[PDB]
This record gives sequence, structure tokens and C-alpha cells, in this order.
Amino acid sequence: WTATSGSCKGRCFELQEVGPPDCRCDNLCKSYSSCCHDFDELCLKTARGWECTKDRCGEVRNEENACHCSEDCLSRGDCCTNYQVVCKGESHWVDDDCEEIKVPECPAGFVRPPLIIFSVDGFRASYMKKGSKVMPNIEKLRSCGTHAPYMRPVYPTKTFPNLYTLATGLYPESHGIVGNSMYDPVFDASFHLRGREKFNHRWWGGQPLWITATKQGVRAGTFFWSVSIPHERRILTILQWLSLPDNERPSVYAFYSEQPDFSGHKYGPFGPEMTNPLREIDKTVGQLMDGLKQLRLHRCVNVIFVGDHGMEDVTCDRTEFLSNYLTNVDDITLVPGTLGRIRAKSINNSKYDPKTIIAALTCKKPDQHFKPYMKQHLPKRLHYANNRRIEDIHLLVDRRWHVARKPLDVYKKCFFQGDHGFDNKVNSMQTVFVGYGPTFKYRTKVPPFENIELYNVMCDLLGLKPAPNNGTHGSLNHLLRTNTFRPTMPDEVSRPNYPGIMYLQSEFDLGCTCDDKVENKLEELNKRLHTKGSTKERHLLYGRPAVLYRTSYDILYHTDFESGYSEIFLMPLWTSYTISKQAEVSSIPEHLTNCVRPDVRVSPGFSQNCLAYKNDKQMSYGFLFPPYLSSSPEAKYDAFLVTNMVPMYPAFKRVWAYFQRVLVKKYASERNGVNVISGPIFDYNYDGLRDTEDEIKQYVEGSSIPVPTHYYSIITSCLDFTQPADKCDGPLSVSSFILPHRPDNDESCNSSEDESKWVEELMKMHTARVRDIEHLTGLDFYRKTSRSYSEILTLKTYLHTYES
Ligand SMILES: *[C@@H]1O[C@H](CO)[C@@H](O[C@@H]2O[C@H](CO)[C@@H](O[C@@H]3O[C@H](CO[C@H]4O[C@H](CO[C@H]5O[C@H](CO)[C@@H](O)[C@H](O)[C@@H]5O)[C@@H](O)[C@H](O[C@H]5O[C@H](CO)[C@@H](O)[C@H](O)[C@@H]5O[C@H]5O[C@H](CO)[C@@H](O)[C@H](O)[C@@H]5O)[C@@H]4O)[C@@H](O)[C@H](O[C@H]4O[C@H](CO)[C@@H](O)[C@H](O)[C@@H]4O[C@H]4O[C@H](CO)[C@@H](O)[C@H](O)[C@@H]4O)[C@@H]3O)[C@H](O)[C@H]2NC(C)=O)[C@H](O)[C@H]1NC(C)=O
Ligand SMILES: CSc1ccc(C(=O)c2c(Cl)cc(Cl)cc2Cl)cc1Cc1ccc(=O)[nH]n1
Ligand SMILES: [Ca+2]
Ligand SMILES: [Cl-]
Ligand SMILES: [K+]
Ligand SMILES: [Zn+2]
Repeated sequence: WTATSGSCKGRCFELQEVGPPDCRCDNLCKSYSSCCHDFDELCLKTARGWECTKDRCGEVRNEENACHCSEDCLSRGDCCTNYQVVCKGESHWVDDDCEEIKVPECPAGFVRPPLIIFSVDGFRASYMKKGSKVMPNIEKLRSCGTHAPYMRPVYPTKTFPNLYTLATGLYPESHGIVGNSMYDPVFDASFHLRGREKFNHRWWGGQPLWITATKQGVRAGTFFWSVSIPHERRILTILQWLSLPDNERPSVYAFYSEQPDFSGHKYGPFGPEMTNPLREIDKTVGQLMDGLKQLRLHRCVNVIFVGDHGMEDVTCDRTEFLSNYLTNVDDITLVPGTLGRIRAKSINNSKYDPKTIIAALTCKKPDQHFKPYMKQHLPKRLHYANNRRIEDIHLLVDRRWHVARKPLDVYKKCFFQGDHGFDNKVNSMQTVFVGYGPTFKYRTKVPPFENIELYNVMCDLLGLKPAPNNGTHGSLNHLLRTNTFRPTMPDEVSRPNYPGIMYLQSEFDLGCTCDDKVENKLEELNKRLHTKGSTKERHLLYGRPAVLYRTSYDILYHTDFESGYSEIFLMPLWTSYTISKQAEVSSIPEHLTNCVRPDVRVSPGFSQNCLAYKNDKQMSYGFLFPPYLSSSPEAKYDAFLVTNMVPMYPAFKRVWAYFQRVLVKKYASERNGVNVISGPIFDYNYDGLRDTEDEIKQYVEGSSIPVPTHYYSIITSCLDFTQPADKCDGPLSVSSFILPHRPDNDESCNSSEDESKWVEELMKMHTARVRDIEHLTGLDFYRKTSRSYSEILTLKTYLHTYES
């Protein structure tokens, strides 16, 4: 109960939330059902509309009006946005040529340029070009400011998870807003777009920008707008707050639009009905820019025009029904739509079996427009596992499709022609970024980047120190005219040993055999030089990766490759090698098929052994530097060292071998040489961070050899591919992946065919950023290059998406 009988007189859109049951006049009151009796009358005036006309100029002030054309309105902070255009012969912002904003041009009392986040729901990236004719204000922002061709949302590509990511720099798995709809098993509560539950603070983790600012003495406008407050009233409230006295004025503001999303759902992303909502968004941008020009703030404020996700064509008849696949369909709860999440209908039911559910959903129809996953097997790039509100069973739905439990759910629980939510690499889910202002660059295009990076940049823009987040601070420095944040490489924590030859062969009892006793003053000196790192400049092109945690490891040099060998994990943390465009593929000689050789640099005690592999009927082994790519038959012996060996399921060995035998060589051909860094990853608790030794859940039978959950590779070349990778003067080009190390290939429905019909497809699905690899390994790459550190950070956040 609210004593809703107090008044909003004087307090319209007050910035501090008053405590109950003293009635409210802020933005959230409509939704809390707690507005004072007179809120509508005083605070949501509409009389005379939103525009000045000739006959209103120099009028006598009438307080009932929605906005004002009286002579006193500039001082009072409440003119209609077009006031000066109509009554003072001024021009609209959009009709002024753009001029570089070299320095902030702010009124006295502004301690820093304000930041305005103009946020648009469902604004697909291609609207910038396709809708350009009807969006002149937005097109001016875009061409005069800094813009990306598109911005990558987070998964799922829904509204709430993406807005809260914008505000916190965090993956949904970390901030808690894992879907537009969610069920928490501990709260026994469901969170929904509609209703009151969403307002409880227990759902909302991390630290959003308005709180970061408040805690560091920067005041903030509301980010949440009530649906029922019209857009012209949100613009006018922002411009009013901007006329408050210096001690009361916020430095950060947000404007939110439910369009074009709302129409996109009804009409599809390019329906003819979509032209008008783009015109309307444009007009709102013109209002804000006209209002800012009135207050002399249009060369002082930094504006961000940003979307939360795009919009795809999705209709009723493109629905897959779980009832066509399962028979026990009434035992599950499905969160339906452009993604699937499945859990038991009852927790008091012990019969429920995820393995049986997954099995009934895998490769059952030729055309199947979804693919089931245990959450921990989803591509690592989606970062969508480490939260109790994310169900163990996930369905990645094909773009343009929906998943539903039963047909009754679709005709009784067509209406819609668009939707979003799909994998965040899908073109049609991409969205927009433009920054315009004194702190942004002038007329600059930047590469596509992810929305998890903006929190750091908005903190920079406001002189704030960011709460810890998943952005890579520095990676967007190239957006900004003037920096504030100077990144530095993390310090190496463990330094390597460099062992020489310390062990005689007979000290090893590893149960290994090799046919290698088939053996000069010229090339006895050479192989000794190789073992001391003579070729190391060739194979380690960017310096050794730094180990950022406490551990014990050895650098091992060879003719063809270099490695960092973990004495703790009994295998390399990283193996580095260069394959030039000219290099040849050869095969494993018959006599060397089961060859594994003890490494005289590394004790028996810190080595793997062949016997464990013999005994483990599930687990075989592969090599990190491939024998196939040896530079000489003599160099090929180095690849069979026990220290180059790693545990691999035979199912996995199919993928791995195809990558090593066919794809490295193809990439080296196409890219003019490639450098490859490969290694294992341990993430048993699926938190996207490297596992400590005591977190490992699986070992090769009867040994201390831990089993990787994933295998990575980082493949680097020269962006100017007329230069060879090993002699590149300028910017680098990278693609990487993190392959799940799985004992079957159930993920790939064509896996019974030749590897050439399915392996590359899998590897594309599991494309990764270097930065994802870094979190997963505790390593830091590219420490010695000629590139600036900012550029290197951009490079480490790059994701190769394989879309067209
Ligand atoms: C993406 O970026 C983020 C942010 O950097 C990374 O996420 C961070 O990861 C850290 C390492 O895993 C993790 O550290 C934990 O945190 C434990 C403390 O937990 C609470 O406190 C957090 C701080 O809030 C305050 O922040 C500022 C200062 O920064 C203050 O001024 C304010 O006062 C703030 O309140 C808070 O963030 C955190 O929020 C989570 O939980 C909330 C409610 O439950 C949710 O609403 C919210 O969404 C967060 O939930 C996420 O994270 C949790 C795990 O924290 C996860 O389970 C969820 O699914 C979800 O993903 C909490 O409220 C701290 O106690 C931990 O310490 C243990 O381990 C260390 C190891 O060194 C030991 O030394 C230590 O003693 C302790 O061990 C003990 O406990 C063990 C397990 O409980 C037990 O086994 C053992 O025996 C011991 O008893 C540890 O430091 C951060 O909390 C986490 N932050 C967030 C927001 O997620 C993330 O990794 C990045 N992702 C990638 C891929 O890189
Ligand atoms: C830059 S606009 C922006 C940024 C972040 C957030 C939020 O984090 C948020 C909050 Cl604070 C409360 C709730 Cl219930 C849900 C969300 Cl997603 C909200 C908005 C705007 C908005 C969103 C939806 C809406 O109805 N009204 N306004
Ligand atoms: Ca982990
Ligand atoms: Cl959802
Ligand atoms: K075996
Ligand atoms: Zn939507």
C-alpha cells in the first residue's frame, strides 16, 4: 500500500527515489503502481503537442503546455525542441555542415562533457545503409562521428541480456540476465518481460554504469524508462535535467526506444511497414540534437547511438516441435523460441534423464533446424554456461526458425513475422554503433567490435574507473580522440626453465617404443644448435607467451617447433610453429607409426607414458606439432617425443588429424604462411577460466595425465598477405578456435562421411577470440611484436565469424 495522496508539485522526474509509502514521481512509479495522484497532470503534460508553430512564438507562458515557445523558455529549460528554428530563424542540427569537434565546447560549470546513450531496440546493422534515405539525422551522426559497420551483441541476442551487458560490460552468464524469460532453481521464481518479478534486485548482478558513476561522485539520469512515457517526453526530461544547476545536473543520461524492434516483430525486419518507425527514430534523434543546439551543448555532449540486437524473418510455419521427437514430452519444461532451454517438469522426479533427452534430439531428421547441447559443450565463444539459471540442456536454433514444445503452444498458449535471440555470430542479429562528440574521432570507421567492450569506454568517457568486467580495456582506444586509459601487459608470474640433456634413455620406463636407432660432423653441430633455439626466430614470431600463474614449466626447442612444457600437467601448455606457403606435407613412415620417444631433457617423473594409453581403452593420443609437417625425415623424430604428446579420444583424433594434415597447409597457402600456436585447455567447471590442478575430473586411466576438455589453435599471418607470415612489417591477421575434446562426433550429423564434408564446419562453429583462449589458459600472447599494445588488444578481441 502507498499513501499515493502526497504530490508531484515541483518533483517531476525527480532523480532520487523517495522511500515508501511516501508517493513517487520518478520513472519507475508507473511500474510500481506508486505515482502520486497528480503525476499524470503535472508530469505528463501533452497540451499543444511537441512542436512550436509561428503563432506560438513569444507567447505568454501557459504551464499546462507540453513544451513552451515563450521568451522565458530557454532560461527555464523547457522550450519545444524546435523553438529556435521556428521563433529565432535558427537551422535544424541536421542541416548544418559538420565541423570537427577538436575540443569540448561547453558552457561554464560543465566539469566534463556529458554522455548520452541513445539506445534503440532491434536496430539491425544493415538499416544504416538500407534505411539511409529516411534517416538523415542518424546518417549525419554516423558519417561525422566514429562508427563501426556493425556491433556484435551477446548471446542470447534478446533485449534484456543485451541492455544489461551494455550497462555492466559482463556476459549474461556473469550478470544473471540470461534470457528475456528465466527460471531460477534456487529462488523457485520465474522472471518475465511482463510483471513485477523483474524489478527485484536479486536478479541483477555485476555493477551497472549508473552505480559505478554514483559511487565515484558522477551523478546519473534514470536508465529505465516506463513504456507509457512517450519519446518526446523522455527527450524533454533529458534536456531539462541538462539545465539543472551544476551541483544537481547528472553527467550520464540514457534514452531508450522500443522501436524498431516492436514493429520488426510484427512485420519482419524489412517489411514495408518498417519505413515509418525508422523515420520516427530519426525524428527523435533530430529533436535531441536540436534541443542540445539550443542549450549550446551540441559540441559538448558525447552521444552514443547503439542497438541491442538485430531482427530476423521468423514465421509460425518455421517451427520445430519437440513432440515430433520425444514421446515423454510432458515430463519437460521448454523455454521456447529462437533458442531452446529444457529442464525437468518436476525436481522430485529422479527418473528424468538428460542423456536420453539429448539422444532423442540428435540428428533425427535430415532437415533438423535445431541442435541439442549440454550447456558445457556449447561453443566457448558464447560464454553461456556458468549460471544456475541456464538449463543443462540447450538448443541452438537455426536462423529463421523457432522451437516449440507442442503444436498447442503455438496456436493456443500467424501473429509475428520477425524475431531475434539466435547465435550472436548470425548477420541478421548484428546491430549498430555510432559515437559522436569531442571525445570520439572525426569521420572515422572502426572495425566491428562486441558490445561487452562499451562499459570500459563509457567509464573512460566519464573519467570513471570501471568495475571488473569482460571487456578488454584498451581494445577500443582507437574509437577515441583523447584516451585516459593506457593499457600495459600483465607481468609474467612464472619464468621457464631451459633444460639441457639430463637423462639417459635407460632411465625411462614408459612402456614406449620407437624404431629410431637407424643413425656426422656437419649436422651433429646443427641439431645441437636447434635444441638450443637457433631456429627459434622462425617458429616463435611474437615472443614466448607469458604464463600468468604460479607453475613449473620448461621451454623446449626443436628444428620445427618450440614448446612450453608443463611439469604439472605433463604436457605442453603451448606449442608454436610456422608453416610457410612453400612447406610440404609428408606422411608418417610405416616404421614410425606407433613411435613415441622419451625426451632426455625431461625426467621420467614429469613425462607421460605409453602404458597408460595402452590400458585406457577409451583414450588414445595425438601430437601438438604434427609429424606431417616436419621439415626433414630427420626432423620428423622430434615430433614423436613424449613431450609433444597429448591425450585424445579416437573420435577427436579424426578432427585433429584432418586439421593438421589438410587445413594448416591450406591456410598457409591462402594466407602466405601461417604461424600456429596450439595446446590443451582444462575447464571442467565450465567457467571459461583455466582450471587449477585440483579441479581436473578426468585422467588417462591409472595415471596422473589430465584429460583436456578442449584443444585450441591460434593461427596468425600478415594482414598484407603479399608479405610472408615470417617477414611481416605491419598489422597481423588472426583466426583461432577452441575445439571441444569429445569422445564422439554426435555434434556433427555428417560425421560418418569424409572429414572434408564436416570437420571445417565444426571448426567454424567453434571459432574463438585470442582473449577467450587467454582466460582459458592463463597465458598472454603477442608479447613481442612491433605493433602498439592497443592494436594488439584489438587483435586479441577479434573473432573470425565465417559469415558473408
Ligand atoms: C567476466 O568478468 C567477471 C567479473 O570480473 C568475472 O567474474 C568474476 O569471477 C571471479 C572468479 O571466479 C569471482 O570471484 C569470486 O567471487 C566470490 C565473491 O562473490 C560475491 O562478490 C562479488 C563482489 O561484489 C562487489 O564488488 C565490488 C568490488 O568489486 C564491491 O565494492 C561491492 O560491495 C560489490 O557487492 C560479486 O560480483 C559476486 O556476484 C555473483 O553472485 C551474485 C549473487 O550470488 C550474482 O547476482 C552475480 O550475477 C554473480 O554471479 C556470477 O558469479 C558467481 C561466482 O561469484 C557464479 O557462481 C554465478 O553463476 C555468476 O556467473 C558475489 O556476490 C568470492 O567469494 C570467490 O572467492 C573464492 O575463491 C577464491 C579463489 O582464489 C578463494 O581465494 C576464496 O577464498 C574463495 O574460496 C571459498 O569459496 C569457494 C567457492 O565458493 C569454496 O570452494 C572454498 O572452499 C572457499 O570457502 C571469488 O573471488 C567474481 O565474483 C566474479 N564476478 C562476477 C560478477 O561474476 C568472470 O570470470 C569473467 N568471465 C570470463 C570468461 O573471463
Ligand atoms: C540505455 S537504455 C537501458 C539500459 C539498461 C537497462 C537495464 O539495465 C534495465 C533496467 Cl535498469 C530495468 C529493467 Cl526492468 C530492465 C532493464 Cl534491461 C534499461 C534501459 C532502458 C529500458 C529498458 C527496458 C524498458 O522497459 N525501459 N527502459
Ligand atoms: Ca574453469
Ligand atoms: Cl529467453
Ligand atoms: K587407448
Ligand atoms: Zn524483440
